[PDB]
Amino acid sequence: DCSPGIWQLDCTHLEGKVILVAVHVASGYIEAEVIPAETGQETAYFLLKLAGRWPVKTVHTDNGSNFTSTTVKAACWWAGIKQEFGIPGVIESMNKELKKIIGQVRDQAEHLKTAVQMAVFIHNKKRKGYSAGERIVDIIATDIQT
Amino acid sequence: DCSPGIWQLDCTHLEGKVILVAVHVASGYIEAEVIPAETGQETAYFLLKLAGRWPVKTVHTDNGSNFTSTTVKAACWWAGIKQEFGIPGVIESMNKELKKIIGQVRDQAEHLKTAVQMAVFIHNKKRKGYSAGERIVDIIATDIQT
Ligand SMILES: Cc1nc2ccccc2c(-c2ccc3c4c(ccnc24)CCO3)c1[C@H](OC(C)(C)C)C(=O)O
Ligand SMILES: Cc1nc2ccccc2c(-c2ccc3c4c(ccnc24)CCO3)c1[C@H](OC(C)(C)C)C(=O)O
Repeated sequence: DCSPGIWQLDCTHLEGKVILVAVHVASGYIEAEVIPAETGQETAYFLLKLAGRWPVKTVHTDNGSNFTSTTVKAACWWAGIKQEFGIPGVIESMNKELKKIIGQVRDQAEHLKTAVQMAVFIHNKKRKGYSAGERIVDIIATDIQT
Repeated sequence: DCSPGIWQLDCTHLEGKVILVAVHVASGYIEAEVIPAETGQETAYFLLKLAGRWPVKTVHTDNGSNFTSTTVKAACWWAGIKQEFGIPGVIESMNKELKKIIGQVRDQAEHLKTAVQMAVFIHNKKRKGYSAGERIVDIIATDIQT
């Protein structure tokens, strides 16, 4: 999607832990956190953080049941977020890409969470020809003036 | 400072917990996390996250001993961050402002960390006449083209 307020949120499992990954659909920019286990409360907390940093309008997921909890609904209500009911998705390979980079760097760090943030850094800085990190700020900045 | 790669990191204490606050000096934009206690490892981890998201060149603090740990030095080395040896600071009132907003919203949430992220959201979205959230993306976007 071209729309700059659209994010996708999904969890992946690795080493008995959970990685919550948010992808800015228009740019391919990622933010991630390692959490103990998938819970509504953790998703809610993550969304509050994301919304305070970026202009989040709509969120999508590959697992709709992710957003059924009261806590998630509360966070979306307060921050003014809707569920995205478009996207009938390059975000699959985006997540597998991340899991690849994590694999490449994993032995360099003790903790998974360290490897994850290393992988997010690599992903967001990598040039394509701008990086995801540059594309997100450009898209959002532009949209402010539009 | 006008320089867009400059951040200030400090911890504040509230309810027996620690709030790590990063301020983008040029814009006044904030990111924050609640941690159990001040440790080098938590500061290091926080820096890795910050660096993966923004083009962080130099970091300053009001407590220099914050950055003596091996873990912090490792994170700064890997992410290519230097200590800022300028700034001989509106960032004091910036932190007290945040603690004020937290006070205003605190009773609305069970957890301190929820109130903190609520306060970060409010701070970053508030118009001055742009918000901190808009100023950071503008400053960074502009600097990409310069
Ligand atoms: C524990 C809880 N339990 C809950 C139980 C039911 C519904 C919401 C929560 C909420 C809640 C969720 C999202 C919000 C809230 C806000 C104010 C108060 N509570 C919440 C504004 C920002 O978004 C919460 C909050 O905790 C988490 C964010 C970790 C889930 C809270 O600290 O009150
Ligand atoms: C536990 C530790 N213990 C340490 C002890 C001494 C020095 C560094 C650490 C480091 C370390 C710190 C920063 C880094 C690292 C990198 C690779 C490997 N280790 C680290 C690249 C990114 O920045 C770390 C890392 O853990 C924290 C980030 C929670 C401190 C790690 O998981 O290896």
